[PDB]
Amino acid sequence: LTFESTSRFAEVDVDGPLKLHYHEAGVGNDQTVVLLHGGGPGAASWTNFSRNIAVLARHFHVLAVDQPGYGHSDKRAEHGQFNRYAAMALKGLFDQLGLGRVPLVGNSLGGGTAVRFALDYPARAGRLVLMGPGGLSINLFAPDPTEGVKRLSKFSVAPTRENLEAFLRVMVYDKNLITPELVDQRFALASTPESLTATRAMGKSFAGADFEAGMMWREVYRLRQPVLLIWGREDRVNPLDGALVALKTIPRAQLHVFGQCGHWVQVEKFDEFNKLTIEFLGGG
Amino acid sequence: LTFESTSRFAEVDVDGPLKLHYHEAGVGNDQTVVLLHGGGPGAASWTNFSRNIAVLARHFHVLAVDQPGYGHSDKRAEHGQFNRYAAMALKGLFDQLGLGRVPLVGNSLGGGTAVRFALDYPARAGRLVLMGPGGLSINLFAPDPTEGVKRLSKFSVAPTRENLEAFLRVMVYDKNLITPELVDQRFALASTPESLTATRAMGKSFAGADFEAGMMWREVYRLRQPVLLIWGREDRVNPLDGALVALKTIPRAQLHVFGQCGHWVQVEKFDEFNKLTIEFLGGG
Amino acid sequence: LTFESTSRFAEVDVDGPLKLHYHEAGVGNDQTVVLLHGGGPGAASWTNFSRNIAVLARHFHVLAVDQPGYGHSDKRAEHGQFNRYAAMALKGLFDQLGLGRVPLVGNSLGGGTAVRFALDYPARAGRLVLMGPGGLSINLFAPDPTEGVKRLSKFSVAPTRENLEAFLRVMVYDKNLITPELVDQRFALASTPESLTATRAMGKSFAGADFEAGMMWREVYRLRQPVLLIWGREDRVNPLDGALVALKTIPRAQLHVFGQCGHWVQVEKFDEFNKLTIEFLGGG
Amino acid sequence: LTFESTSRFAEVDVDGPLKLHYHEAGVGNDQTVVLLHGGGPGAASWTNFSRNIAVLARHFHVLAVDQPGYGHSDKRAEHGQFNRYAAMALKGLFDQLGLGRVPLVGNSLGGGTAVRFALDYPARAGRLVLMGPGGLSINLFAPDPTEGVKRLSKFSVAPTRENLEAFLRVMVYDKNLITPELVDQRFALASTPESLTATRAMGKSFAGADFEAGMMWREVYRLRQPVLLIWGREDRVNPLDGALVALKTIPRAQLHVFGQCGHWVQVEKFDEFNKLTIEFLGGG
Ligand SMILES: *P(=O)(O)OCCCCCCCCCCC
Ligand SMILES: *P(=O)(O)OCCCCCCCCCCC
Ligand SMILES: *P(=O)(O)OCCCCCCCCCCC
Ligand SMILES: *P(=O)(O)OCCCCCCCCCCC
Repeated sequence: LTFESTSRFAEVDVDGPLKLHYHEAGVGNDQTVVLLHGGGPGAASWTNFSRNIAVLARHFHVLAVDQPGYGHSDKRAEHGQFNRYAAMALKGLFDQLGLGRVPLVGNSLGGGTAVRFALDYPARAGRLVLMGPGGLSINLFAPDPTEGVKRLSKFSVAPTRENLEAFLRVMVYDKNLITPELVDQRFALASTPESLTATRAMGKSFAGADFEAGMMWREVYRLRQPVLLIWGREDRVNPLDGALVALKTIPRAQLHVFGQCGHWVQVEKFDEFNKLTIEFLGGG
Repeated sequence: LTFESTSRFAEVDVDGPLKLHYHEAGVGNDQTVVLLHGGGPGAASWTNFSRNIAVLARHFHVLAVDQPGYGHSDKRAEHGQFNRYAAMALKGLFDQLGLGRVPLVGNSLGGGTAVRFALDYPARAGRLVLMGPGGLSINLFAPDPTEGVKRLSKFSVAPTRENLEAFLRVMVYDKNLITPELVDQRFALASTPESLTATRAMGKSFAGADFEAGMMWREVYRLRQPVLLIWGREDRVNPLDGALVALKTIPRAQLHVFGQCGHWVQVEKFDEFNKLTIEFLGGG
Repeated sequence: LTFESTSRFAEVDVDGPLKLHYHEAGVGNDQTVVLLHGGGPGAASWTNFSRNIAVLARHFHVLAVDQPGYGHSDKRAEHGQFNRYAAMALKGLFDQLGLGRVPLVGNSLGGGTAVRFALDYPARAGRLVLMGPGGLSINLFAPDPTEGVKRLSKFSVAPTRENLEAFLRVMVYDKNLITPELVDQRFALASTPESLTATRAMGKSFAGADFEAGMMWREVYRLRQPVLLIWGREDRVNPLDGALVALKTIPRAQLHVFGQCGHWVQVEKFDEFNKLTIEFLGGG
Repeated sequence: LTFESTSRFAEVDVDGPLKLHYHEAGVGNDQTVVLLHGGGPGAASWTNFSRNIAVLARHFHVLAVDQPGYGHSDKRAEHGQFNRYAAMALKGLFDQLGLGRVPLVGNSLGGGTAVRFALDYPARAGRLVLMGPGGLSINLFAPDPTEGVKRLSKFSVAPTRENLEAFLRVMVYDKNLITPELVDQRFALASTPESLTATRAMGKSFAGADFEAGMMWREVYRLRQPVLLIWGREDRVNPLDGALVALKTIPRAQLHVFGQCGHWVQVEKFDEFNKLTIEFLGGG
């Protein structure tokens, strides 16, 4: 499996044409699963889920979707609340591809999008696996913005290699995962005019008047499916105290916390994450 | 596998002769694992771990040990802090059977004993799996004693079938697991003079001057092994807020919480519990 | 100041004529404050606030309102979601008395009423003082229903003096406050057909299509006033973990917790409560 | 009251002669209270408590002590665990001044010193008021080191005005409190060779064989006096989740949390802090 071999495009309608890029693997496996990546600058499906797609594609039909504003998906200069925007894009893709009810796997911003989709289109979402998720997290103890969010904002204002490296170092427990090569690759993607347009567009929308759609901790008592919350104990972006309202209020919730793990569970605990996900989604 | 086929006795020395009863299965599997049951009146290894021993014995050499005061182990009228007493008994058994470093699985009181053993004899304890554990739990929000502990104390003072049924109903999320047959079986065992002697002996020791040995939330930062904390979200004996100091301070901690699950994780989520335990202890 | 000297009646329109009983004191004082009592069987304004009304009336114009279903207020057999019902009645009284913007003090169910009032009629509510409040509390760790709520439910089904004393004992840290005289007085009021009809109607009103109106932890991020949350560390009805969403999300929140204090802060810590309330509402 | 009019020196024996600087006020008043300042670079008694000493001196005989390594107290290059070192110095002063049992007020590192003093010399410590305290805090959710501690460590390695201003900005909610004048004054004191030597020595003293002396959350269950914990909801050095073990385990604990308040409660909420402290210590 390569970036190129798995690369697919679809055109959907969200207030006009929207090109989505995604990766497909494990075609012919009985169970489809959709993967939604995190929202750090330069993030995309293939790099976010590199330690996971090959393994999950042994069990499932994997669709790893670049969210709008990321990777090779369209990078519009303006949009509404990001998770509802991305959920509308995903609904478009579900309809185009003829998907019925599909489990979703989402880290951080992608977890927010998975939840918004599961709330707005409840018949179309199956089991959820949510890693350090945004949206349904509310940091009952951590002052907002967190150290992690502050470093993301600093990059947005001053998009330098130094500021991107700083934000990446608070994503992980083992800072040796942040190699000069990773920093170089992410900075090249994050600093394009189009990517900076998408990060400028993103800025407005979470602070805009559409904000209530983002406060999904208010809504997840409505989720009827099993939901597996996965957290790194050392997550400095969406810290562990953000799990508590979702764990309490989602009837069929589970939580798994990994010690010695930051915000990139799917990378830092890739084997344990892969095994939890395979078992939770039914072994495929 | 039956109670009778797996039944074993050993005599160890803890301030004199002490007969321990245990169950053995999976002899010849490379990895030995020790199971330590919860401390509810009438509790013992076989009934506590009935949905687990057969499954774990496919992968591991299982030793399910009746703690002192329970099942067919000696029921002395007096002892020190219960977890250190039970840990000294287990050290005696480890030495008699020639065990080296062995993983421990413990629910509630048995989790306390596993931790006390791992702290006092660190070279002899491997990975720990601790379900709604006592000792290393400290209920940061729940007023003590909890609803669960109060019902246990009420039974001790007034050892009636009605008071035992009341305590068993706050052990589980699905109160239909508390059948008239379970109540009858547990009451027959719990109400013997010898069992009431052991429950009278137990009363003193947690309230005695030896109490600090029980406050294992103060000590678990010393544990060097991986530790899997497992909780029922609806545990009314040792509630979920009791997990937080251990999760923070044990370097290689993990936590798994099951929604729609009380204090008997190994019964109410037996399949998920079995799978977590098998994977965590290395697949055997 | 006596029950009789302070006693007042109003008739307001709440889906038809509704008689409200209240106590008025400190008529000389410029700053009006409304007091809303707890919802335990046989509760009313004068008894709930017996250690507070005289002290507060030195500083403030006190209006202590018997909520619908309690004391000498109307006890309808049918009504909607209780806190919205009680808030509508209070709104009717505000309009009749020509009140503008007024601070509210409420314990438990009265705290829920104060919050519902402050959300539904935001310009009419000033500073809030809320003691072990319902509605904006969500018990992130404690399994629901709590020991306290279960004992209230048991009394509703089996309204005996024994079941009332059992509920009253889990409302305080110092059980000696639950005198035979207090139990006899509360039970004589609680056991009337009119009072029991109200108690059951209040219970049923929390479950139905509009249960969202009770989930005020979703809404209090919108409160613009200073809010003083006051909790007893040992509250077994609305435990301390219920404070966290409100403390995090109300911009001008404060929290005071008293150790060695249960669910009746205004009784158990009356002097500390009186001083906190006088200072917080501006000394009068 | 001026810095100069209140200024006092003592020489105590702490593994050799130790000069202590302190401020004395309210010499007429019967109730003595000791104030212990925070440990940020360039901190001292008079500046830490500039909004408190005059108000408290109306009620109490105030002793505001420059802790070793700060202000005009000796700045040794070598010492043991800092809070035990500072507590031993305070004990020396207690004995010299003929003090019996005296209440202590301490923020952050000073709070840690107050607790270590109250544990090591239990008969000498009265009521405690502890604001965002170190030592008895354990951050159950926040990854350590916190944003605040990391900025202090960065200043220690690179003692620039820019790194001091960055640390000071995460100590308050209202960043306008960090005036150019305050930064210039704190940096001129912090940057001296004597002060930097002390700052580094204090940092190193928390890591070594006796690190247990810093883990005071293990020990405060033994405190018999009333303890008022005071926190800013937005404390980014010692965050609010650090309050929970102390609140649970100190029998006569109270907690006050201020919304829209960081790590300098005594400055940011000076009037509310002064009133809480005067009432809690018995009005004087
Ligand atoms: P995950 O890592 O996707 O979540 C990171 C935080 C997402 C929310 C960001 C809010 C501030 C955005 C600033 C835009 C430059
Ligand atoms: P697990 O279910 O084993 O833990 C139950 C509580 C254990 C501690 C009991 C303390 C009170 C004992 C009363 C003796 C009658
Ligand atoms: P405060 O002590 O007023 O709050 C107690 C709980 C009030 C709501 C109870 C609803 C469920 C139980 C009702 C039984 C009729
Ligand atoms: P308060 O603001 O006094 O507490 C701040 C932290 C004090 C302890 C810091 C230890 C680690 C960093 C030291 C750097 C030299």
